[PDB]
Amino acid sequence: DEQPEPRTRRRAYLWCKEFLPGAWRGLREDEFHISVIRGGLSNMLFQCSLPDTTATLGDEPRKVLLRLYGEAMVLESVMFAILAERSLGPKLYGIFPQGRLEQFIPSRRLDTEELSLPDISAEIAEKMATFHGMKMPFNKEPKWLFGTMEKYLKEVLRIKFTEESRIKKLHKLLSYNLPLELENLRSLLESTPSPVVFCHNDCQEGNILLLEGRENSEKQKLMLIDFEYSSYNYRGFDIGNHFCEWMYDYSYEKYPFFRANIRKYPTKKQQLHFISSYLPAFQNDFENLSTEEKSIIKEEMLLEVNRFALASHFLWGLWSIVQAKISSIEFGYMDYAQARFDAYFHQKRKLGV
Amino acid sequence: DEQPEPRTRRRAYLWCKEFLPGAWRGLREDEFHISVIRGGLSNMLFQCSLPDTTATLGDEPRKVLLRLYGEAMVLESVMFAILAERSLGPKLYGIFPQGRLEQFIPSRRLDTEELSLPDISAEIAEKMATFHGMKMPFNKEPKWLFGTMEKYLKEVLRIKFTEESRIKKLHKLLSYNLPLELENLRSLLESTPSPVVFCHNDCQEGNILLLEGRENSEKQKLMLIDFEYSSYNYRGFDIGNHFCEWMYDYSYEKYPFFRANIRKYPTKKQQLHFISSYLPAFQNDFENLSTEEKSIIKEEMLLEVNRFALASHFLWGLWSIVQAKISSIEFGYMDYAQARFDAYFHQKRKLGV
Ligand SMILES: CN(C)c1cc[n+](Cc2ccc(OCCOc3ccc(C[n+]4ccc(N(C)C)cc4)cc3)cc2)cc1
Ligand SMILES: CN(C)c1cc[n+](Cc2ccc(OCCOc3ccc(C[n+]4ccc(N(C)C)cc4)cc3)cc2)cc1
Repeated sequence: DEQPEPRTRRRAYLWCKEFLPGAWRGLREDEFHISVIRGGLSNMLFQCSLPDTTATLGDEPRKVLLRLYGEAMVLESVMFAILAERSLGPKLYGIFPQGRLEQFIPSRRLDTEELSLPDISAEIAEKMATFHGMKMPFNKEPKWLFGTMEKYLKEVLRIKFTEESRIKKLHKLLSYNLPLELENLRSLLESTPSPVVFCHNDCQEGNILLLEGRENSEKQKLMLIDFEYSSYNYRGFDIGNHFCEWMYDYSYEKYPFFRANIRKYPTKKQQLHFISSYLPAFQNDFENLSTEEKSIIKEEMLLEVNRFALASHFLWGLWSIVQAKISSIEFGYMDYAQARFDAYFHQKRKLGV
Repeated sequence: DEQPEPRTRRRAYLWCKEFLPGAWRGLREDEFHISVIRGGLSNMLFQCSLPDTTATLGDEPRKVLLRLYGEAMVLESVMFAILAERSLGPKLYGIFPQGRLEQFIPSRRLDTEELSLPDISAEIAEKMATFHGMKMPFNKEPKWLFGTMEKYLKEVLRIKFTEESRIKKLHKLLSYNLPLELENLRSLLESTPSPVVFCHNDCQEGNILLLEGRENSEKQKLMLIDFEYSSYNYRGFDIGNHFCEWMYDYSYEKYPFFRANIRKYPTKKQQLHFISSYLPAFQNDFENLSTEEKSIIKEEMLLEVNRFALASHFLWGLWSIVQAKISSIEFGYMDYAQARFDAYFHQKRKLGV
């Protein structure tokens, strides 16, 4: 168990002692347990717990997660609290300017290869449909997708890299005429109906918990977490983005720190499986429709999500160029951008668009 | 219906159109209805509605309340959202840097004279007991009461007024040796057990809605609102503060814009009525205790709340001196401070403390 810095141990102790009820309120510092889950300069994570020799007095948690950040803060905090109330996220035990105390959920993250297991995929779809029914106190105009793409496009155009390979790679990505391609994509998506729903916007394996002790259970073995990029957006984006994430493995241990495989995109059969779980979770009398009406709804959704998958590639390709300029994480951002653009044109070839 | 300024109408229209679903998303500006509920430079309130000629498409509200403000913002927003989720406050429809959109609750505020009606008092007690059971993600150390009193005491000591009557009045209030009196109060309250609960801290008639159409109902005719000063604090403060508010009427239409009457404090009989509704709402098997045990719990609570009532006087007396220095509202702050201190020493005489 990696121990935090002394300053961090002391602050964590104080936050626990003051924001948690019951035994925590009287806990001795020399009996406080803390270990690092994720280090870094931002969004550091720690597990904090009572000693085994201290009894619970009421319903207080014995262990919590501390997130340190290291207005978007109001929106994210409100969102987190609401999801907690609704039993769709970890409980919220404490909020303070430096961070928050969250329910500790014994789990691991999914690996990329697990996203295609039929029971896993079906549950993700159900979870996403549930998330998409959330009414949330946020702007409902679906400006997020193309607003963010336009923002990132204008930033990318102005980047001045100093390192040769990044200069070269950028020149290649910008050679596609990104302003025109963005508007070609806008025109396509303007003629692709997709309801506006509350989207996660990052439904990748690293944001999906496999709950400890539920690994052999039929259903209800996952939790979708890490909602910080959620917004009202087109349903098609969230689903298409998920499908895209089948192609990328971020656990690759050498440069560029990911692996990409175009052949791992879900087949239409796999997509139909996902869609067939999504739809009755999103409209519960769906099951009562005729076979033919279910069939047209599913076919329309296949086209919808595969078209919107293009926007996942375009948006996250542009994002990754911006990260190559601004990030402080070691990751092959330029190579990832090229993988996304390569997949964008591959999918465009496949769609006939 | 007082109309807002054109800029405000336009912003309100945009906030409604973008944060509310259904018919609002397509509403014409020339059919948007808005009127001012409360003006001012801070915390302005407006009612906003669909025209009667526009149909609801789903479950969207036809009318909302707009609050404009004109980190405490994170905490207050999180608190509001959580209370809304739990059905203890108005629903939260939109949050943005300038304000929020809230559920519109047809109602009026209570008048001071209504606080003593036995059914009203019993319901307030039930509502307060319910609020006091809230688990909330805020600091649980009860530093709020004396921390705030110390802050305000140090500020009051340093005030330099320029206007003669305020100079004179301040000299009189400070002549009591407020540092020593604060510590006398601390010593008394240190020997008065009172559980730490989530307190409203401002349970006055102006924060209690009488729900339209429930005015002749037995129960469930009120809503406690305006939670912005809530904090974990001693239960005794919230109850004692409420009792204090029986003495003050803030609707008096001439200077000093309140009336005070020491004889309107609840009698012990009235207090027992309030307590007898509070306790089974706060500990639901209370009713199953013996008569003698119920009797000792009630007697202990009478002493607890009447002692803590002293802290309502002291704290809000100090607050009102600070407002005489910093406020921009026309209100007889110095006279109100003197009324609170007069009541502090009256209650101390009555208690024998
Ligand atoms: C903003 N948003 C909602 C997005 C943005 C981007 N994407 C696509 C995307 C998703 C995950 C993603 O990276 C996931 C994290 O992967 C990491 C990989 C490596 C590292 C660092 N690293 C370097 C070296 C190393 N070794 C020593 C082996 C281990 C880890 C950190 C994170 C990158 C792009 C989706 C949504
Ligand atoms: C911070 N906190 C939780 C507190 C602070 C103080 N107190 C005690 C207190 C409560 C209410 C209170 O004032 C309530 C509002 O009363 C007003 C009265 C008059 C006005 C302004 N005014 C002036 C002139 C006028 N006429 C033209 C007749 C009408 C209104 C505004 C508000 C003053 C002290 C409790 C809790």
